[PDB]
Amino acid sequence: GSSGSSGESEEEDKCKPMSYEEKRQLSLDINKLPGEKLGRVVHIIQSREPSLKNSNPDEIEIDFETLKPSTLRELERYVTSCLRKKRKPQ
Repeated sequence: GSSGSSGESEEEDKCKPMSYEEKRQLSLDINKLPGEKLGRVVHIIQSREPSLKNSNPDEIEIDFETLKPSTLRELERYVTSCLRKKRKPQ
């Protein structure tokens, strides 16, 4: 309006790039998932690919080579929060 301002850290950290090693490491942890938990991985790509949101989970190949860095960061969270977690209960 008559005034405005910026400086929010959201825009500068939207999604960092993903190296070949990141994409490969993510594949290893994905390969450790049980069948009933692996079919949830494909749904993460549908959350980024509207072009894949009407395809079968068994007809969607995971091409780290065509997918966006942001997609991989979401997938990485799923595995790292499945195989591990951050809680210190009492």
